[PDB]
Amino acid sequence: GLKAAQKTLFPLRSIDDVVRLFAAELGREEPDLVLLSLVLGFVEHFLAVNRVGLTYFPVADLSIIAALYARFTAQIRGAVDLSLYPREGGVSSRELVKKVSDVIWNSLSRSYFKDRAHIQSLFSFITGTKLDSSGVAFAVVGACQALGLRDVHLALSEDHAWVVFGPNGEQTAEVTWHGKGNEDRRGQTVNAGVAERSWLYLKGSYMRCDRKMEVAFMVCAINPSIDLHTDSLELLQLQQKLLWLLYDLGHLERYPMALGNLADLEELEPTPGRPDPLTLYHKGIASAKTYYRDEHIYPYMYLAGYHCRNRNVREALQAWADTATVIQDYNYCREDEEIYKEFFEVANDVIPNLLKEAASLLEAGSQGSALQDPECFAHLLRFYDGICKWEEGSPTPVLHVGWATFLVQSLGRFEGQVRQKVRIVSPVLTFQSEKMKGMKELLVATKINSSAIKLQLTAQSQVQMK
Ligand SMILES: N#Cc1cc2cc(CN3CCC(Nc4ncnc5sc(CC(F)(F)F)cc45)CC3)ccc2n1C[C@H](O)CO
Repeated sequence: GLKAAQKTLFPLRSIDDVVRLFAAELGREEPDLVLLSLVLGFVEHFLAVNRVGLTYFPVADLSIIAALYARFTAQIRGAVDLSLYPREGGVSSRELVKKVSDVIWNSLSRSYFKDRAHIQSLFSFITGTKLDSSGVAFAVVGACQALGLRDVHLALSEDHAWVVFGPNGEQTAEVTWHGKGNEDRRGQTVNAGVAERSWLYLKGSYMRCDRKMEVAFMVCAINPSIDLHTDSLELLQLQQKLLWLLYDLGHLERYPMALGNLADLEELEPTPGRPDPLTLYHKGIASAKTYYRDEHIYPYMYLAGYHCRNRNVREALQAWADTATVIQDYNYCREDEEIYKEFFEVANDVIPNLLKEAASLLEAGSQGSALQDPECFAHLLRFYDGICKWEEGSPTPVLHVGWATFLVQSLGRFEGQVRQKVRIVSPVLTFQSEKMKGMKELLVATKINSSAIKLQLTAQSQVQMK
C-alpha cells in the first residue's frame, strides 16, 4: 500500500523489531517484498556501510521507510503502463516482464563495480542506483508484485537468477546479466541452458520461489561484512534470527542453501535449543534430494567446508566425493566457471593443505588418521572420478596438467599399503569415468608413477621428443 496494518510496528528500534516486521509480513496474504528489502537495506547500510554515529541500532522511522517505498513505487508505476499489456488469465505476458526488467536495468548507474558488497537491496537501487546481478532479478520481482502481477516469481540456480511467470507459472524469462563478458539474454527463456545440461540451469531442477522463498532469498542476501576482517555482529544476529523465523514457518523446506547459511551462522554463534550445524547441513542435503533430484552442489560443499574447518578429514573427503557424484551428470558449459572454480580450489588448494597437515600429524603419531584409512583414499578417488565423468561429453574440457601435480601429490599422501586395500570393481569402489578406470593400474604402486598419471589424467598423447 503501504497499508495501515503494515505501518503499526514502526519505528523499528532493534533487531527484534525487524524480526517482528518480518513475522507480521510473513503472516500476511503476501509479504511485501519492497517494504522488506528497503528495511533490510536501510539497516545494513547503517550497520555495515556507514556506522558513524551508531550507538545501538539504526532506528528505522516510518517516515523514512515510507518515503523510500514511495520513490520505488512512483518509479515503477510511472514507467510501466499496465494498460499497454492486458493480462489474460490473471497472468502476465513476456512483454510485460521484459518491460519491467528494462525499467530496472535502465535506472542503473552507467559504470560501477558489479561485484561489490551491499548493492543487493532496493535500498541500494533507490539511494545508489546500483544493483548486483541477482539484485536486478529480485527487484524485477518486487516491482511486479508492486504492480499486482501475482504470477511473477524469482527463479534461482546456484549461480544465477531469473523469473517464472505466465500460465501455470510455466514460462521463464531472463531479466538480468550473468557473469562478466557474457552477452545478455534478457527476455529469452532458459530452455537452451536446461537442454544443454549445464550446471548454471541445474537440468531444470532450479528453485521456483513462492513469495515466502523470495523473503528467504533477501534474508540470505544480507551481507554482514563491514570489511575483509570484520563482520557486523548486529547483522549476523539479524540474519540468523530471520532464518530461524523462516525455518520455523516452513519456508526453508525447499531452500537448501539457506539451510547451509543458517548452519554456518550456528557454527559461528550457536543458538541454545536449536539443531547443531551438522544437522542443518544434512537437512540442506535432504532438501536437495527431496525437491531437486539431488542435482545441487552447494549442499555438499557447505557440509565439506564445515568438516574441513573442524579438521574432520574423513567426512570432508566424503562430502567432496559427494559433490563430484552430483557434478558427474552435468556437461561443463560456458558460463559454468564458478563451479569449475570451486572444484579447482578444492582439488588443488584445500585438499592438499588438509592432507599436508594430516601427514604432519601422522608423523607425530596420530591414530585413526584418514591417511591410514582406505575408505578415505576411496573418497579421494571418487572425487576425481566424478570430475573426470563431468568432463565426458562436455563441450569444453575440465582437466589439464595443472591438476595433475596435485593429484600425484594427494595420492602419495597415502601409503601404498593403505592404497592397496581399496578394491576397484567393474573398501570397494566403482569408477564411472574412463579416465579413472585406466588409472586403476597405477593407484597401488609404492611409488606412484607420476608421468603415467599425468598422461592418463590429461589424456596427453605424447612425451617429450628429446
Ligand atoms: N568445501 C567447501 C566450500 C564451502 C563453500 C561455501 C560457499 C558459500 N556460498 C555458497 C553459495 C551461496 N549462494 C547462494 N546462497 C543462497 N541463495 C542463493 S540464490 C543464488 C543464485 C543467485 F545469486 F541468486 F544468482 C546463490 C545463492 C553463497 C555462499 C562457497 C564455497 C564453498 N566451498 C568451496 C571452497 O570455497 C573452495 O575454496
